[PDB]
Amino acid sequence: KHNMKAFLDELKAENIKKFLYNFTQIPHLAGTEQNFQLAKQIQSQWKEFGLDSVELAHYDVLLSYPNKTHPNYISIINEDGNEIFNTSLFEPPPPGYENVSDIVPPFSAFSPQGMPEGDLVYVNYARTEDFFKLERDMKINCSGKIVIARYGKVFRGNKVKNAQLAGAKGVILYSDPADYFAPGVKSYPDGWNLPGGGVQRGNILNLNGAGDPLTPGYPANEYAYRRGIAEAVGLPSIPVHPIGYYDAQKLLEKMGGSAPPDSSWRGSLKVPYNVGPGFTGNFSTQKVKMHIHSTNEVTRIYNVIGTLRGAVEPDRYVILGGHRDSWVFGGIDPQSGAAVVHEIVRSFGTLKKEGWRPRRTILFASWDAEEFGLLGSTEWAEENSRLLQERGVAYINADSSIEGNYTLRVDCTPLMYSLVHNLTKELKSPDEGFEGKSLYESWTKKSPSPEFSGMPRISKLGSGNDFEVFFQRLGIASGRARYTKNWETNKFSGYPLYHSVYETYELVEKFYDPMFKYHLTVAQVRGGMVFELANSIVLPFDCRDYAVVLRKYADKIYSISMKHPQEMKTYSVSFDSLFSAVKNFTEIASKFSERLQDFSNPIVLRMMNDQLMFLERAFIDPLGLPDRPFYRHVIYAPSSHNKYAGESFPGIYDALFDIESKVDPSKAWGEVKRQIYVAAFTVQAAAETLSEVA
Amino acid sequence: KHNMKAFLDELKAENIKKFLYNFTQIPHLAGTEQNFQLAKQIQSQWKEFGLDSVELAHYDVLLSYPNKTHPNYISIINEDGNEIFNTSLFEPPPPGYENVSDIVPPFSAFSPQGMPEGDLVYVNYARTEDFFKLERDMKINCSGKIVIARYGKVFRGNKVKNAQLAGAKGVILYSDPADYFAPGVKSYPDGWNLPGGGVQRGNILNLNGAGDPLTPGYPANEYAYRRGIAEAVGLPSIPVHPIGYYDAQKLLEKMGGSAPPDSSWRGSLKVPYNVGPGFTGNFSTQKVKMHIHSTNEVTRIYNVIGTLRGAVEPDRYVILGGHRDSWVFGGIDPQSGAAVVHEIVRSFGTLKKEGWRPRRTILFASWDAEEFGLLGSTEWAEENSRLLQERGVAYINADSSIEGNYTLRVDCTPLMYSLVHNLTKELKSPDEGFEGKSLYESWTKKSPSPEFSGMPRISKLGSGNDFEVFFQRLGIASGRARYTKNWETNKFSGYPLYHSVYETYELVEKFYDPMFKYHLTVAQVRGGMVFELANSIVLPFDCRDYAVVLRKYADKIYSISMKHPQEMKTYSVSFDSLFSAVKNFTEIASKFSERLQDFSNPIVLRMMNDQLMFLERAFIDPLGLPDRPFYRHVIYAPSSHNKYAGESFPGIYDALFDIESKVDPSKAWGEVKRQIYVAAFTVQAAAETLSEVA
Ligand SMILES: *[C@@H]1O[C@H](CO)[C@@H](O[C@@H]2O[C@H](CO)[C@@H](O[C@@H]3O[C@H](CO)[C@@H](O)[C@H](O[C@H]4O[C@H](CO)[C@@H](O)[C@H](O)[C@@H]4O)[C@@H]3O)[C@H](O)[C@H]2NC(C)=O)[C@H](O)[C@H]1NC(C)=O
Ligand SMILES: *[C@@H]1O[C@H](CO)[C@@H](O[C@@H]2O[C@H](CO)[C@@H](O[C@@H]3O[C@H](CO)[C@@H](O)[C@H](O[C@H]4O[C@H](CO)[C@@H](O)[C@H](O)[C@@H]4O)[C@@H]3O)[C@H](O)[C@H]2NC(C)=O)[C@H](O)[C@H]1NC(C)=O
Ligand SMILES: O=C(O)CC[C@H](NC(=O)N[C@@H](CCCC(=O)Nc1ccc(F)nc1)C(=O)O)C(=O)O
Ligand SMILES: O=C(O)CC[C@H](NC(=O)N[C@@H](CCCC(=O)Nc1ccc(F)nc1)C(=O)O)C(=O)O
Ligand SMILES: *[C@@H]1O[C@H](CO)[C@@H](O[C@@H]2O[C@H](CO)[C@@H](O)[C@H](O)[C@H]2NC(C)=O)[C@H](O)[C@H]1NC(C)=O
Ligand SMILES: *[C@@H]1O[C@H](CO)[C@@H](O[C@@H]2O[C@H](CO)[C@@H](O)[C@H](O)[C@H]2NC(C)=O)[C@H](O)[C@H]1NC(C)=O
Ligand SMILES: *[C@@H]1O[C@H](CO)[C@@H](O[C@@H]2O[C@H](CO)[C@@H](O)[C@H](O)[C@H]2NC(C)=O)[C@H](O)[C@H]1NC(C)=O
Ligand SMILES: *[C@@H]1O[C@H](CO)[C@@H](O[C@@H]2O[C@H](CO)[C@@H](O)[C@H](O)[C@H]2NC(C)=O)[C@H](O)[C@H]1NC(C)=O
Ligand SMILES: *[C@@H]1O[C@H](CO)[C@@H](O)[C@H](O)[C@H]1NC(C)=O
Ligand SMILES: *[C@@H]1O[C@H](CO)[C@@H](O)[C@H](O)[C@H]1NC(C)=O
Ligand SMILES: *[C@@H]1O[C@H](CO)[C@@H](O)[C@H](O)[C@H]1NC(C)=O
Ligand SMILES: *[C@@H]1O[C@H](CO)[C@@H](O)[C@H](O)[C@H]1NC(C)=O
Ligand SMILES: *[C@@H]1O[C@H](CO)[C@@H](O)[C@H](O)[C@H]1NC(C)=O
Ligand SMILES: *[C@@H]1O[C@H](CO)[C@@H](O)[C@H](O)[C@H]1NC(C)=O
Ligand SMILES: *[C@@H]1O[C@H](CO)[C@@H](O)[C@H](O)[C@H]1NC(C)=O
Ligand SMILES: *[C@@H]1O[C@H](CO)[C@@H](O)[C@H](O)[C@H]1NC(C)=O
Ligand SMILES: [Ca+2]
Ligand SMILES: [Ca+2]
Ligand SMILES: [Cl-]
Ligand SMILES: [Cl-]
Ligand SMILES: [Cl-]
Ligand SMILES: [Cl-]
Ligand SMILES: [Zn+2]
Ligand SMILES: [Zn+2]
Ligand SMILES: [Zn+2]
Ligand SMILES: [Zn+2]
Repeated sequence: KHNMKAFLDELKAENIKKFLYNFTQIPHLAGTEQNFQLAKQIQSQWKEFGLDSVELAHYDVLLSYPNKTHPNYISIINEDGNEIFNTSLFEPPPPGYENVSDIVPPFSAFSPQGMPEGDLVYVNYARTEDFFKLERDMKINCSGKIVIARYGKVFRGNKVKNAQLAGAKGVILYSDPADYFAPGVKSYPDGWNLPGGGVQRGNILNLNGAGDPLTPGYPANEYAYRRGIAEAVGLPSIPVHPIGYYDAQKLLEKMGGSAPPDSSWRGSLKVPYNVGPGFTGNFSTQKVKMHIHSTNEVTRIYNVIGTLRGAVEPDRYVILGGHRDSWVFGGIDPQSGAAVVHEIVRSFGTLKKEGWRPRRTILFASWDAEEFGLLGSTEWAEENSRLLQERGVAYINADSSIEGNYTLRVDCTPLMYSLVHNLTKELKSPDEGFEGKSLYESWTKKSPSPEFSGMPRISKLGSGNDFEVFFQRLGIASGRARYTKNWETNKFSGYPLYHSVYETYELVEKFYDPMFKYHLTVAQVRGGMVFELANSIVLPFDCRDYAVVLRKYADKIYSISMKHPQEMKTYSVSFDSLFSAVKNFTEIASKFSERLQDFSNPIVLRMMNDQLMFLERAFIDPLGLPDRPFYRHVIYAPSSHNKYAGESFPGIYDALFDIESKVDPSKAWGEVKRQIYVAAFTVQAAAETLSEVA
Repeated sequence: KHNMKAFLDELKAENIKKFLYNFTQIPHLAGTEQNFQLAKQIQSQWKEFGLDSVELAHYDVLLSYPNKTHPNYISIINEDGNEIFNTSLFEPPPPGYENVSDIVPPFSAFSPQGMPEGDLVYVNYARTEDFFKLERDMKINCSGKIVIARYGKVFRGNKVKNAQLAGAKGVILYSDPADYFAPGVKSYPDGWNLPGGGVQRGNILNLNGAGDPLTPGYPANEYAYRRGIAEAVGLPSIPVHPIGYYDAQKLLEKMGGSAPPDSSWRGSLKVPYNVGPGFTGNFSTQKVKMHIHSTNEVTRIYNVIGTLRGAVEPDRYVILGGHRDSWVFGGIDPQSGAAVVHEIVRSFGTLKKEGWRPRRTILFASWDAEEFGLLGSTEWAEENSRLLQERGVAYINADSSIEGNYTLRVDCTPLMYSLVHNLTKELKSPDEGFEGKSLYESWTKKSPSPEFSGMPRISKLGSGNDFEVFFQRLGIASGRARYTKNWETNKFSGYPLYHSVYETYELVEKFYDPMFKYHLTVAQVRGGMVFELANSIVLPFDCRDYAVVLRKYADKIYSISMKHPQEMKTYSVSFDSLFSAVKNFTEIASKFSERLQDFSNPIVLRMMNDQLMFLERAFIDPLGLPDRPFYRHVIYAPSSHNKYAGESFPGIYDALFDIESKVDPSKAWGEVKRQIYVAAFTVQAAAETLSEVA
């Protein structure tokens, strides 16, 4: 039989291991020759594996690179302008790789050039509320200061935007051991911790879904018209640079001015964590100077696009996509995910060669330049937008397969909750102590739902990965899954060696997954979800699950508003229309489910499968959210304060945020009411797509 | 047999006549009780005629009305402030109607209130090029003047916008006999001409597709959030009022200052047509004073929505829509069209009762408040946007069935050209001298195509009617058809009695169509087009016709650019990408047509019917055109200078218009190139929706 079980059994741990080793011996930075060569290897192998067609799709996009002969660094300088302390020019390379060339040194992609000099202010994680504490309560003015902030909690791009709007003239980012050094474990290469010389790379853009900074709305093809740099989307206006904790201790240990406001501002180094501004009396005439000479450059990138044509609905598309570009070797991010995708293509190709074909079309993607702002996925989607919105069933992401070895993590649309519950009950737990049990049972036990006893936690989608264009711009049902840690020690960050030269094959094979059994389980989850979406006669979405979370999100946003009872009275602020819409959605979804259970007729089928496919699409507003025209989904957007986190009823949440500080309350409460109207209307209009059609 | 011929034969001239008489005995102004009563009569009769369901859909929208106890008028005033001349307060009512109440007096809907006094400037038709002549060549400054302009050539809304941007402080509109009095024919009631006391009503908004001024993007339902008047879309900022030619002769005959620049500025009255400013020496101290006291008011409106459910594809919608609201009796506009729709519902209902059903769903609409800015259609479409864009096959408009008795007029998407050719070859000509010939033969003979010998003229869609939201916002294939005049005498205007109290049942029965045979022919064209769209197994669109007009539009816009050869060299302006895209569209459409001819398989069918339905949809850009976000179609928008006329490649046309006057040529030619890119990309993306799907 050619069924899901044949698909699942053909997947092997040992194949994933081999592919990961093959993908991680040299660096594969976006825009470099070595990343083009790997694209040409993936294309050739997906053809040999059996896919019907495999194409490169190339774009010319804005990327960012250090100057090889004029290196980036930071200094303490004295009254004479002598540089008495210099940060490192490179991470000490790991054992056996000390001769690999073309390792890009640590830098903040898209930093402007500059050499600003000034006094230091310490701003904790540089979150919105850190800057509120500094300015409103401690009365400390960051204007014309250089700010130093610790990585963690929120996306680094939001930190840079916050610092810019507080008047900073530069930003220094560092990895504190409190957030990237787990108690009791050793530093690479003898453990999975971050050493004092290790540094986190990453881009610092605020794109809000735009894609290539020069071509918002349209693909960066051969004849494209480009904005000038001055009108580019999302570039920072002050220089920025990342450092490790040995270097950071040298910048922090002389800090003066005010004491830290409380123990949530203190990391683990042996320094007071004074906020500043500037250094204590003996050193008060010394200063910090940045030297940044990175350049922005239009550079060609290459996506790989494989097609397995459907036997019955070739015009319905189920997409499995993840990126291939890495900061250096990409041992976890992204090659642990790309090796899993490779094995998934190989198993579907095995079945194809014995004569099987899925019911719907499957598209397989190896995205480029994800690390520089989700550019390869966003440009391809802009090119193919009309095809994706009338034919796109679902999108399953496939970046890192592990960030821990404790239990499963799923983030997805409510439409996939029931699918994920049923598949995981059918899979074996790889966990010690759960031999012979289901993945559902071990996951449910280690990560209980906050709401329903006997069910596992499934989170909302945020952003900071390649599903953003599919879900929050086009409104295609999306999900992601990987193995994760128990969020007990460093509960405010990813893994210690994230975006560092120490992220290697050896990191994974020695410390995360020596038997490759967590990788195999994640391949069965991603692959199994794609198999069902592409082969089930009725699409495996349950509209009633959307009805339940919409009631939760409405209770939550009403609760935030009800902290302001006097203003809700004065400006006649009512949530009645939103609760009415959610009630109608609940009742219409219930009746739709009954009909879906009673019906030999392929039109009624294809009509009802189209109602399921177009339900995620119904939550899209073609006018977008305020000042973020590429965030079009009215239920879910990335938090305005943290691109990694999801926010529910984002238009209303943002109208209410910090509303007590607004100068014209009548105007601000007017905009709350406008956002209530838009949300109620949109929920009611989505419910009506599930009514009988005529 | 239940086929198109049974449908067509059940239609009767005598039924249309009866319905027109029934719809035109009292006034049916939007927002009034009498228009609600007629909606309740239409709903009840469409039910009795057999439709499966018939509903009212109501909205609360901004309308505009004169003050009953404080009438609008204009004066000449002397140095003392004595009013020595007053314009009429009402049109002399026609024979037999001199006791009908509730006839709204002539007014410009949505005029602000005011009593400005000043000197007159005469501005011909108030077109863009009239104001260019005045300011650039004659050096006449309209700032702080009252302008008087003759109706004709362009939509009155564009005249008001042009006058406002030239600094006018009020606008007077009049009907000149040169444009509304046909040589050799008598004045109502002894002929179809406009008398000296007759006046054209109409709105003067610049909505650019928004719908209700207070609720752009969203339906004006019970809980809607409304903008304040100051942020409303499209309201004029200076007072405006319409007058007849007896009153106009009194305002024009004393005009002084410069002579008219040439004979295209002179109408037919016995006056010099001096441009001004102000009156000649004896009267040079007299002035013109307006008195305007109309008020804007949120008022309830009612659409009627009838449904005939499809037997095989109930989730595919073919819409027949026209408005019901009138300025006074609506003898031509709109009831000659609404009576035709009534008879069409009755014939489809006859077939339904003998047990027939169309293959696809048919939706029948009686729109409200079209006369106040296409408000009823636009609000319903905003409410139902998600349903219309995934399920909408086509939209057939149905306002006035006649504006003459000479030959047929069709304006439609290229996708319907072949459909219209084949149907008209099957219908009988009602024209004298063509007895026993086809409608195709008589139409082709009286209105030859400018391009192809042996074919009739079919025009592009413009705007100023209820198809605007369906076609230029949502991208649903649209068309319209009616009987028209030979454009020999008044070739720059509709019919003489347009929007006047003289537009009566008697106007039609005595002078336009005494046997109702032109009405019956227009019912067979509209009805026949709806029958085919709803019942043909393969949708009756030919993608190759789009390929041919796209080459025409590209040649045309290139020709406009090539008037500036030196700038095209200096800024590297190339149309190569657009011509490339059009070539690809031609070749892909040709191969698609072959496949559509070779294929027992309903999926391949439904896949190919969806490619045909979504092809018009592919021309939509979700970012809209510059500053006109509700004009989203990249091939067709309403002219920026005249809402009635269509423009092709509108983004490029507007970037090029008057470009030699722009101060920064580099920036202006940069925007031309951006628009070339958007058009090329969009044409290529539309072609690719017709490629094989996988
Ligand atoms: C959820 O689903 C229900 C459908 O079961 C839907 O109920 C609708 O509520 C609206 C109110 O928004 C009702 O609208 C009324 O329609 C009648 C005519 O049938 C009108 O007469 C009413 O207007 C008068 O009353 C108003 C209320 O005080 C006055 O302020 C106004 O000036 C008028 O005098 C009113 O427009 C509608 O009838 C029901 N539909 C039903 C019961 O079928 C509800 O709206 C849905 N929720 C959302 C968010 O859409
Ligand atoms: C109409 O249809 C045709 C398809 O039949 C389509 O042709 C495509 O044209 C583009 C040019 O826009 C070609 O793109 C090239 O791709 C190759 C790789 O296959 C690249 O090496 C090329 O880049 C180099 O050359 C450029 C040109 O001078 C340099 O400026 C550049 O820096 C690079 O060195 C280039 O990107 C593409 O191959 C064809 N596709 C084919 C033939 O299949 C055409 O684009 C369509 N028209 C529109 C408007 O879409
Ligand atoms: O430009 C972008 O949108 C993201 C590019 C890139 N994307 C990623 O690296 N994404 C990783 C992020 C993993 C690390 C992480 O989850 N950190 C984290 C920290 C705090 C918090 F609240 N949430 C997540 C992923 O999705 O697996 C980046 O974040 O620099
Ligand atoms: O608000 C709007 O968009 C239009 C509302 C209303 N619509 C109409 O009356 N439409 C008529 C217009 C018929 C008269 C006409 O065609 N005049 C005309 C004059 C000059 C020119 F170039 N084109 C058309 C129709 O489409 O049958 C109006 O124009 O005031
Ligand atoms: C990763 O695997 C690929 C595929 O096996 C290797 O590329 C092949 O190398 C052999 C020997 O040089 C050649 O015969 C083929 O032409 C290559 N095939 C391709 C590119 O598809 C590649 O060398 C391996 N890389 C590492 C680092 O082990
Ligand atoms: C997940 O599994 C459950 C339990 O088998 C499925 O729900 C059943 O579906 C069948 C067939 O439609 C019904 O007749 C049963 O009554 C359902 N049981 C229920 C709702 O408790 C559910 O549909 C599956 N979800 C998917 C495939 O998305
Ligand atoms: C137009 O036709 C309608 C329908 O025949 C007339 O309305 C009907 O009038 C009769 C007699 O008063 C009543 O019995 C019905 O209740 C009405 N039906 C409706 C409203 O559906 C209407 O009076 C005619 N109008 C004119 C001006 O002749
Ligand atoms: C309009 O009528 C023409 C002529 O009958 C149709 O074109 C023919 O269609 C048949 C059936 O598909 C083909 O086998 C013929 O070869 C076609 N003749 C041609 C193209 O000259 C045309 O399809 C009709 N248009 C419609 C229905 O939209
Ligand atoms: C890199 O740095 C040197 C200065 O030491 C400079 O001359 C060269 O132009 C730079 N390269 C760039 C900006 O790409
Ligand atoms: C830091 O680097 C600069 C430039 O290369 C140099 O002048 C200075 O001596 C260095 N300082 C130290 C302490 O190494
Ligand atoms: C912060 O500093 C600058 C002056 O250098 C000033 O423009 C800004 O208003 C200051 N804000 C304060 C002191 O709150
Ligand atoms: C792997 O699992 C063990 C068992 O709890 C744990 O102690 C170890 O820290 C895990 N490795 C990583 C990298 O989390
Ligand atoms: C109509 O006009 C009179 C003035 O003569 C005024 O009192 C009344 O308020 C007006 N009605 C309005 C503005 O609706
Ligand atoms: C015009 O109307 C005003 C106000 O009703 C009046 O004072 C004046 O006498 C009128 N003029 C003429 C010539 O009728
Ligand atoms: C038109 O008149 C006003 C002065 O009353 C002035 O502001 C404007 O610039 C003038 N334009 C001319 C004279 O060209
Ligand atoms: C009706 O047709 C006749 C025949 O040419 C024409 O002379 C007459 O003017 C027409 N009526 C109208 C209203 O155009
Ligand atoms: Ca782009
Ligand atoms: Ca609206
Ligand atoms: Cl992922
Ligand atoms: Cl992190
Ligand atoms: Cl019409
Ligand atoms: Cl007109
Ligand atoms: Zn990644
Ligand atoms: Zn990453
Ligand atoms: Zn009309
Ligand atoms: Zn009209």
